[PDB]
Amino acid sequence: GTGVLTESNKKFLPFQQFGRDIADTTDAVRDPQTLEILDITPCSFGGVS
Amino acid sequence: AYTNSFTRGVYYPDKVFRSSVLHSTQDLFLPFFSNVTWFHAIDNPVLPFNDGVYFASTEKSNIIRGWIFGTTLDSKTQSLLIVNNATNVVIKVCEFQFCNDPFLGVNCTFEYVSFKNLREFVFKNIDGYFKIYSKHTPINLVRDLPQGFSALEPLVDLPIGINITRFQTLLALHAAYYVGYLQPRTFLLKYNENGTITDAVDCALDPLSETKCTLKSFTVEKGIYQTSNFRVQPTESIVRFPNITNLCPFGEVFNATRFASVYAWNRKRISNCVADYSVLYNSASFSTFKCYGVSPTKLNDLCFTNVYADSFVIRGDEVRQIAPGQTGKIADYNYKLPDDFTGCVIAWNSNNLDSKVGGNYNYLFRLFRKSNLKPFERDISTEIYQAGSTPCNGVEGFNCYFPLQSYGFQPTNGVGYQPYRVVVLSFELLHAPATVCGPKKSTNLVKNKCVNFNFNGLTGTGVLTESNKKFLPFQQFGRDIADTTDAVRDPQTLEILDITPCSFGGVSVITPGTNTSNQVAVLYQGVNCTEVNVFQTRAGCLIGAEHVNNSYECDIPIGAGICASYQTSQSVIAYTMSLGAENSVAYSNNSIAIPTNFTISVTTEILPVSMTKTSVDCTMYICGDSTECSNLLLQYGSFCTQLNRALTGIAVEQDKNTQEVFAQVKQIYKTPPIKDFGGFNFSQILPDPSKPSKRSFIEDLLFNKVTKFNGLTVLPPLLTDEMIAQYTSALLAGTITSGWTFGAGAALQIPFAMQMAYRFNGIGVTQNVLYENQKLIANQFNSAIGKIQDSLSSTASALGKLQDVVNQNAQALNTLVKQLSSNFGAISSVLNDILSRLDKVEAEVQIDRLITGRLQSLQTYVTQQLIRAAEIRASANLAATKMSECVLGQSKRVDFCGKGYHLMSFPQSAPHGVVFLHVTYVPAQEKNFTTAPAICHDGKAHFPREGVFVSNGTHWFVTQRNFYEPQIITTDNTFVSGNCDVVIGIVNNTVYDPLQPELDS
Amino acid sequence: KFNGLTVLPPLLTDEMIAQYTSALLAGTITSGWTFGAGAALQIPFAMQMAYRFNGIGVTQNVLYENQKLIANQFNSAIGKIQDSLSSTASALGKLQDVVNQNAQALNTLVKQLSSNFGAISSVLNDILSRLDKVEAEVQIDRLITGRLQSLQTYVTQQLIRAAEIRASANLAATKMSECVLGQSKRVD
Amino acid sequence: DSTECSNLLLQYGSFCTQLNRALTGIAVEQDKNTQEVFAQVKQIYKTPPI
Amino acid sequence: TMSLGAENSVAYSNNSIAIPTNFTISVTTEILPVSMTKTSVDCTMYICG
Ligand SMILES: *[C@@H]1O[C@H](CO)[C@@H](O)[C@H](O)[C@H]1NC(C)=O
Ligand SMILES: *[C@@H]1O[C@H](CO)[C@@H](O)[C@H](O)[C@H]1NC(C)=O
Ligand SMILES: *[C@@H]1O[C@H](CO)[C@@H](O)[C@H](O)[C@H]1NC(C)=O
Ligand SMILES: *[C@@H]1O[C@H](CO)[C@@H](O)[C@H](O)[C@H]1NC(C)=O
Ligand SMILES: *[C@@H]1O[C@H](CO)[C@@H](O)[C@H](O)[C@H]1NC(C)=O
Ligand SMILES: *[C@@H]1O[C@H](CO)[C@@H](O)[C@H](O)[C@H]1NC(C)=O
Ligand SMILES: *[C@@H]1O[C@H](CO)[C@@H](O)[C@H](O)[C@H]1NC(C)=O
Ligand SMILES: *[C@@H]1O[C@H](CO)[C@@H](O)[C@H](O)[C@H]1NC(C)=O
Ligand SMILES: *[C@@H]1O[C@H](CO)[C@@H](O)[C@H](O)[C@H]1NC(C)=O
Ligand SMILES: *[C@@H]1O[C@H](CO)[C@@H](O)[C@H](O)[C@H]1NC(C)=O
Repeated sequence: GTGVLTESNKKFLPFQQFGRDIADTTDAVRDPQTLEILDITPCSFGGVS
Repeated sequence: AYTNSFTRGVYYPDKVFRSSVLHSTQDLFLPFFSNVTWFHAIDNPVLPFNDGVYFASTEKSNIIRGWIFGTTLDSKTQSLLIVNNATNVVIKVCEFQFCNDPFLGVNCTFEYVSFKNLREFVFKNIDGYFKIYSKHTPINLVRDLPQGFSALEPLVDLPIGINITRFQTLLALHAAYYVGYLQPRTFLLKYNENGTITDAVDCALDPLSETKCTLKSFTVEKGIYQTSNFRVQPTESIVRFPNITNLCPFGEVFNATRFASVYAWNRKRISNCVADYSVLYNSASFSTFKCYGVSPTKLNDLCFTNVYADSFVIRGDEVRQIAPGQTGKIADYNYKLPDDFTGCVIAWNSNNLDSKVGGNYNYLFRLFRKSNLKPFERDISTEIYQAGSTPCNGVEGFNCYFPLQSYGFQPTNGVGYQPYRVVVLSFELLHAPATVCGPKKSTNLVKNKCVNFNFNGLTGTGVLTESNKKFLPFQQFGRDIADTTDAVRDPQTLEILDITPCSFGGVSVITPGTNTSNQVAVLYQGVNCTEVNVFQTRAGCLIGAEHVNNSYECDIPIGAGICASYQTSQSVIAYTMSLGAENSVAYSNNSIAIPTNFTISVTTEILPVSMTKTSVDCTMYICGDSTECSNLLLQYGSFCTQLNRALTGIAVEQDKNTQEVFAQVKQIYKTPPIKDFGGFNFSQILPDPSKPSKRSFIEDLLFNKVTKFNGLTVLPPLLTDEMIAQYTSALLAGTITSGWTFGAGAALQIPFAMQMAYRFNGIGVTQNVLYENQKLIANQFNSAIGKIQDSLSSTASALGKLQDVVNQNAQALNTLVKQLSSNFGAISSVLNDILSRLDKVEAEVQIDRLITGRLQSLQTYVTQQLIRAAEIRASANLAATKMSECVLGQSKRVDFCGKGYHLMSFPQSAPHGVVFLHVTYVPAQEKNFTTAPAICHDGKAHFPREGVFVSNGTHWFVTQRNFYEPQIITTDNTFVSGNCDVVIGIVNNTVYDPLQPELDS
Repeated sequence: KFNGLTVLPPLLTDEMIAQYTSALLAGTITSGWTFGAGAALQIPFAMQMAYRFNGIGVTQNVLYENQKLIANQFNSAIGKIQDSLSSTASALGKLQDVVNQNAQALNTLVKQLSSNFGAISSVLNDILSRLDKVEAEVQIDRLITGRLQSLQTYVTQQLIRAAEIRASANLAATKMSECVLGQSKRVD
Repeated sequence: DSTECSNLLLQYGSFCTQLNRALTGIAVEQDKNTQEVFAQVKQIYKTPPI
Repeated sequence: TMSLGAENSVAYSNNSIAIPTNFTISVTTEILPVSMTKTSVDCTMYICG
């Protein structure tokens, strides 16, 4: 993927690997080595009008 | 013993955090309010497990310590055993037998290690993954499971492969426990702010739970909600064919030794006999059975009028030509299948039968002809063929040949030059009756009941019925306008049947809103009750409602004049709807009613105007930054540039819709420091300084009650919500301080009490009826504004049309977004997943299924958004016409500017729309009076200039049509015409003369 | 109408529609425009018509003076409606057109179940009863793609037609409000 | 009324449910059309004996 | 940042009115499209050429 990775506050339960927004899209993730809980803010974009 | 499961035993379906959201899935879920079997710390029987188990024990001191699982628990196959001690979990798989009915004391192919308290678990195996979910809580009721909801968290998830349909629990020996069973069910899950499940819905419990799941919601509003179609099942299945005498000649066709050439093929007939085609298609006698448009298993399901064994020898290389679409010397000049051939061909190596030492030449093929033969044709001439210009004169040479050849079949040729036998099954498979059929002999014939059927190979499902549809002696089917089957005739008995269609209609749930009740009723649209409390109506069968002999006004509309509501001991009644009360109007040739007092209503109307602008960047949405899809999407030409053009034309017309509605005012007018408006309290509808945006107070109630990244972009409006509010402020400030004059020119100020008197003349109620009631009318307007504030504060359901439009657009996008998860027949629905799986041609096919699907989905979205934009534009042209005619004007168009005779409207901005406060006059104190079309005087007929003649019962007056101001009838509120004799229904008053009291002075 | 094409009844039965057209008509007759703007205020029918003469700038005495004539002209015109309806196909063009269009759209939707869309047969059961597994499912996916594209075409055509019938129902709701419940000043 | 086709049709997502929503929206709108045309009246007024 | 047109304090009071002494007979032009080129793309000859 491509986007703005960040640390995040979202309260992942100890078995949870990923997190999602309302419309079923990846929105937060876990680091596999360190178990850091991360946002995925989207890659910034738009029209060149 | 047995007791309730309640709403409990619910667990996290997948390892994905979600929050503040009502997610849903099919899974094994515990059916709400199913039984649980109850047990005591005394006994551990072996129990069923079904698809999955909800288990719990209640202890102060932990007596349950483990479980044993499998289909049988027999230790003949490996059985799973598990032990839990709250600090740890232990897992074992075994066949080496312990105690035969076990407890825990106070070929073993796998092992692993990690009343006061209710210790809860859910156990399931799916796809070989055995999963434990768990929870713990204090409880107060000793005897039964609790009634407050909780959700269960995973302890174990292992691909052990041991599937389960029984279990036995393990007691600690030298308290109680319970068991309920999961079922494959759709369910709804209330994930809270902290990613925790806090409530659930069992979609398959009851009609209200089917409604809750249809709406993906825990609250449900009062209404009728469609759910699945009631497809009435066929009760039985029918087979009919003619019967027949012989058994098929397959030994004489296939075990007999003889065979022939392909230019001069042989034939034998399969007819007049029962068959089993597996005697051919499972036979060891053959090397191959080529079926085209057919699988050979079907030959015993089919039935045939005849089959012909069109049979010949060719060499093993040339068998390739015996297929549809092929050409070459056998298919060209000897024997041919049709290029649309549906049926089969038997082939085998016949070197064991047809070869001879020195090479056999007695089986032959044609080498040349002027043109190819037709399918199934034969041709036997032997004269020398010519293609060279120098003639052949009875001998071979350069481009001169004898027209037949043969292969020289030695018993030791290479396989391509060995003989092969071929039998083409030339079918006579028809709508005509069979003379050959498999094991499927006839059933009985079933009537006036919906059934599956087969007659001679015509098949379907329906209600077979006897009918007067008399076929001519050769006719065998009957059909209607659209070529649907309508009648048939039986093959054994020549009797006539009508195939009446089987039964279906949408099961629809009638409910009061969940906060008032959970009692419910169920419509079956048009279905007959004999196929389904139960009750019948013209719109179909109606379960669970109370049929009422009275008739209320409608509430939830059911269909064909039936409505339903929640009323008394309370019940969901259903009734023949009163279309209101049957008011027999107190009419006669002299009866009038003239109203003696009014009210002023302030009926709120709401209009959508500008749905949320979007652009969907057609490449980013369809392709997800793929280079591969960025290329493939070019194949479709200017497809994306026209979808992006369509959405841009929609988006520009939203700015246009908002400009056409709100920007009808050429200056931002603003209201004065002093609010000297003669009683009308606008401080609720005019701007509020006490906010970051200068909305009015009522606009701020409106803005409270009305409620992204996948290449979708929600582009801003051109006018900000504060600019839209500056326009509704300018509109409203003009509307208050200048009346209608600001639409037709420069705003001309006028005092609002005087504007309201203009608004009275525009309803034909003379404007003294305002001012001579001015404070009362101001209090009716102010009180109606109070009712509006109270309504909008209490009744979030009041702004139906805008919240509907916001929900339509949010549902349209939730469709377009969740369609990104749909496969459309691709390997995956995620495109960077496709491209991290796949490469080159292999990717490009699957990417093109997603391009086709996402393009069709984006086109469907764009097409419905174009039609919806045409609806919103009709509503915005309507709202721009209510802005021109009701705000910038006063409309004479009946019921255009709200019910009653409209006085004026105020725009209030609202999210993606507008609100009009239609102030209207409504008469409210009716009375009976005597009337006449005209009044006689000096033998002259008189008619009123404005209004109607009236009498209380003894004295004669005239009044405006809409308010009883009885005035003495005079030569200046009347006009003469002609004389009394012509005038059917005239009456004999005297009209007064306003010069007479001056003549008499 | 029988391949899952369920026709659903109107909420109001034809009898209830007749009770509403009767209420509208009995209101109109006995009370005029008043029943739209309140409760029905009764007024004699000759007088309810003298209101209607003022709403076209004809001074209302012209009605009461020509009352018997105007009644016979209305009755004779009602007889001509009966005779027009007792003869002429082009009397009710628009409704027999709408019934025929809905029936044509449905007959198209049903005969499209007889169209191949490039599949080996149009009868779904033929594929299911001669092809096994993935090859059958590919031919079925051609039939789904074609029937789904034809159902999308039907529903799209019915959305565009519902926008036309809604433009006509909004026109008839407007003619009910302005012509029956009122008297429209709007030319033609 | 068949199993294989019904499960292949799922792959297309909310086409079916938005087609049933479109036809339901058309169908409810035909009652709304009929209600907004004819039900412009609160009481079933009815005529005199004479 | 855009103008919405000139801001104006309307000269309001319970006794203030404005009346126009003169007019302009604005011959406004409104253009409404009514038809379009009557295409009939024969699907047969277009799709199969
Ligand atoms: C449910 O409990 C009742 C006793 O209340 C019992 O008769 C019935 O057989 C039980 N059914 C199931 C499926 O557990
Ligand atoms: C639970 O079992 C483990 C061994 O699997 C043991 O180490 C642990 O001490 C036990 N805990 C208790 C409370 O007995
Ligand atoms: C142990 O299990 C295997 C199958 O995993 C089976 O073949 C074998 O017969 C079993 N051992 C005995 C002693 O039967
Ligand atoms: C959510 O977690 C916070 C602490 O992070 C806690 O204060 C709050 O009470 C929790 N709310 C719920 C509903 O779980
Ligand atoms: C065969 O069909 C005839 C009618 O065509 C019927 O009379 C006869 O009983 C049938 N025989 C059997 C065994 O079904
Ligand atoms: C639901 O009922 C409670 C009282 O039982 C009430 O406080 C609440 O306002 C109601 N809400 C709705 C939407 O009916
Ligand atoms: C339902 O079927 C019965 C016969 O089974 C019939 O008498 C009844 O008329 C049917 N219902 C309707 C609404 O016609
Ligand atoms: C309706 O009421 C009458 C008596 O008032 C009774 O004869 C009739 O059977 C009732 N019908 C139903 C369906 O309740
Ligand atoms: C009007 O008079 C008639 C006289 O028969 C009576 O039936 C009716 O109830 C009266 N209506 C009112 C509103 O007074
Ligand atoms: C008015 O109607 C009554 C009967 O309802 C009748 O007696 C009377 O003659 C009628 N008026 C005229 C002018 O004929």
